[PDB]
Amino acid sequence: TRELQSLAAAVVPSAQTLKITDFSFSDFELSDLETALCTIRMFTDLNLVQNFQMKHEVLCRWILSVKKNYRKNVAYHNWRHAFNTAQCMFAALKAGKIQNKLTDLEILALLIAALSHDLDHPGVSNQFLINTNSELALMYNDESVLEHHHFDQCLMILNSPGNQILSGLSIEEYKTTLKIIKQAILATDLALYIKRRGEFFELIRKNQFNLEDPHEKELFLAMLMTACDLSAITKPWPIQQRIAELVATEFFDQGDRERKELNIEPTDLMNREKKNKIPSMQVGFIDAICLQLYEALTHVSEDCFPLLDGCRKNRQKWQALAE
Ligand SMILES: COc1ncc(-n2nc(C)c3cc(C(=O)NS(C)(=O)=O)ccc32)cc1Cl
Ligand SMILES: [Zn+2]
Ligand SMILES: [Zn+2]
Repeated sequence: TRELQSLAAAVVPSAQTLKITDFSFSDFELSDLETALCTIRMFTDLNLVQNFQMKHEVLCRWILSVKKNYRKNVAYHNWRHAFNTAQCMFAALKAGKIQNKLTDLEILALLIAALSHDLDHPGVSNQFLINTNSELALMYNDESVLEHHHFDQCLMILNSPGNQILSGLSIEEYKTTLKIIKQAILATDLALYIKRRGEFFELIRKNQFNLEDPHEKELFLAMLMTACDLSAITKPWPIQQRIAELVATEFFDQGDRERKELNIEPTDLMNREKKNKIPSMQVGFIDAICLQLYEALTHVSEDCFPLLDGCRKNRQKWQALAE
């Protein structure tokens, strides 16, 4: 309470005013309340609120519950990263012109998934959970451990009294939507991105890519989730640099845990003593993970180009530091 009364009583500013259609968006200057207002605006301007009969108070409560169930002191995987992922999703749908390629249920599921995809993230990786004998890893057979947990949390909030933003869906629409949400959240496991992207890139290369094919549509949604999840890498340099510091802080904190709990020397990525490797690793990551993805997305919709453009600009800046 208190936070809900403040949020529910507010007039929600326009998308124009909130700057949320911009791929270059920064959350840094916004209060928590302002991010929640932006989130309501995203639901509203994607025609989800009236379409699916969402009650204002219920949507507000759900947003606040999602926000609360991030761990505030985890450096990167906290509410601001989920919010930014959702904002990139909104921008890709609007400015990037992806909206008209998708169904209403797909849009509904994508926005929910974007906001929910790292719920209760502990600030350590899947491999760390496996290595420290996490019950979650045992439960989920070492496969996309965190992402199954994020999905479980997503479900828990969606079912929580007063938070049921999907309660207005018909039985069939609800079934369809939950399935898309599950696949969307699981897709944010970078291991699954690496596993499946080859198929996506090949379909595009061979002029075989067809969004009307249900399997290819699912594949595309998975790739779009990754593109949004990684979108800090596309931001104007000062924004990207600030977020890269958070990513490093989280990784180095894991490395500290690995030294203590596993008695191992962390890999460079997670080793604060070797923070000098950051620029070269950023370049390597952009090349190995990011560029092909943003290239593929731009092929699907040319209006997604600014994501690719921003990624290329950051590559240049990191490479200048590395060399
Ligand atoms: C500023 O935005 C970002 N900055 C860094 C990452 N990020 N995420 C992961 C996982 C990751 C792994 C590497 C790496 O080098 N991995 S490696 C070859 O195994 O050493 C490097 C950067 C990474 C993601 C974003 Cl969105
Ligand atoms: Zn994740
Ligand atoms: Zn994420």
